[PDB]
Amino acid sequence: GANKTVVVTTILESPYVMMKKNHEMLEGNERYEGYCVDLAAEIAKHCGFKYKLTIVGDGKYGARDADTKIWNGMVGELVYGKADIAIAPLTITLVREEVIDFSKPFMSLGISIMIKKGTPIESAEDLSKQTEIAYGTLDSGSTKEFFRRSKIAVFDKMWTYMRSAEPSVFVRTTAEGVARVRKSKGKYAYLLESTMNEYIEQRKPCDTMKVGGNLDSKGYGIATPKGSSLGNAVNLAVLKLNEQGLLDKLKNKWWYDKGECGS
Amino acid sequence: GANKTVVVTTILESPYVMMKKNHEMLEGNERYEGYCVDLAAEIAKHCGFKYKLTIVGDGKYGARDADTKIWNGMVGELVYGKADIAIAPLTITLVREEVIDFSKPFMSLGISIMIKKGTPIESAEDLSKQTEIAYGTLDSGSTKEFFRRSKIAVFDKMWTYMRSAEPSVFVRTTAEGVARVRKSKGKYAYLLESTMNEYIEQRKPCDTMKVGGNLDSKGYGIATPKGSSLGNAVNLAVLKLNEQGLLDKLKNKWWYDKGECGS
Ligand SMILES: N[C@@H](CCC(=O)O)C(=O)O
Ligand SMILES: N[C@@H](CCC(=O)O)C(=O)O
Repeated sequence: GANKTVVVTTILESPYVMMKKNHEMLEGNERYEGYCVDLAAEIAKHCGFKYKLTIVGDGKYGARDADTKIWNGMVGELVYGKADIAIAPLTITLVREEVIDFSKPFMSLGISIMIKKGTPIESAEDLSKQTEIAYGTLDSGSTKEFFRRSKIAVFDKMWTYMRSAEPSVFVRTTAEGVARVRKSKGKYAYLLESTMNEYIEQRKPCDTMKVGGNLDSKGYGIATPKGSSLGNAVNLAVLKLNEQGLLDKLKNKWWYDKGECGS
Repeated sequence: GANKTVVVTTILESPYVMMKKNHEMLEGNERYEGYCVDLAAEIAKHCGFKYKLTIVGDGKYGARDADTKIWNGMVGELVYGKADIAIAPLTITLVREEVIDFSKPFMSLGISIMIKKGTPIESAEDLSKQTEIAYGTLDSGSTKEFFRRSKIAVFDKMWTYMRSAEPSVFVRTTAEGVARVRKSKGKYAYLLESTMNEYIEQRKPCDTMKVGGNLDSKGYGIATPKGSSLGNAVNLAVLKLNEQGLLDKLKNKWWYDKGECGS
């Protein structure tokens, strides 16, 4: 077939994809900036394709409903043919690998705890052993599924609390979770990936921090629908970019070089 | 085809695969113990195959000669049909992915510096800026190739020194590198993966340590020849084991639970 513009699905999640300050006066890919915007340009160059960035319609990463077996989020967009590739902080997981393909990781990470400074919590075990401080995760993502599935004693205890907590402890976006931490006087802690936690630590008003070790070790990958003609070349491109130090340069650029909480 | 015993290639590298104390009175897979021996048993169970562990004939991880284009080590055993799968601390890299397939990572790691305690070095930049302390890497592995290929200023400077150093700074096995660190009075430092560095820190006589941050971020994967009927199921198995916490349990078991340098 003739070369065709590749539809990239991605998600508005800082600092992966953000609206440029002057985005109103801009069009197409130029509306956006961030780690994954930089990454997409590199991947496309190396794989020889043109592309259009599109923000996922429902603003979700992607989960499958247990009853209907229907997928949402970026995973759904790939599964149902609405996008050709996902270039986003999308976690490589078993249930996703059953339906789509992933490159080798472009970033390594694990689940972690965000607190408002001063909150007397230093571990997941700490959270599990008390009830004064509420805690939750993002909806329709891999962190929620981690807790739902885990048989580890501490993590299952946390799930049991989170699933039946009222008012709901789950949030629709990472930014909503961060806002909740900031305004809840230390009575809400947020479970999120170390990458996002470390970024938010670097942002004003510098009132949050990561505590504890990571709960797991996993990775983000570039995802393609099964049968895509792009998967092999994308995988090799990710590995090249990692080996040439480009991925590390992009992390430093978006996380630390312009961190707002000092040197 | 009828089910057939799967030939697993692996490498004698502590604590991944080690000879059991009483190995002389034992046969087959029972001769060996370690992280990758435990991992192989889990992978085989989940994928429904029987298997034979075999130690790589030439004792190497695997590199390709630039002139002949011939592969050695475990990669060679897969490429030439001498083994069906590699279950070992084998780094996922571009040149390897061009010829064999890898599961998603079962362990995350990066290149790091091992010193004898007291050596006045705290970073790769430190090594690069002096000449009193020699330093090197393992032959025929991914760390050597990292330095050979890197255009990062510090790393290229290190390569330039290492490639022409006399007497040779390269070693045939990790154990040889560790021994060299221990007996060289602080005048040899060793570049090796953080996983192996962290293990050796935990072993008597407790005279080495890791210094500096990791130089990169990468992963070990289970490797299969292209065209193998095992690749998909192995990949899904690795992800399941990671998500169920089994991989982390195995790391703790072999690295820390019986560390010899205290709590
Ligand atoms: N990276 C996650 C979203 C963030 C989270 O779940 O913490 C995913 O791919 O679902
Ligand atoms: N894991 C490496 C061997 C160790 C090293 O090169 O430091 C490889 O797969 O080649």
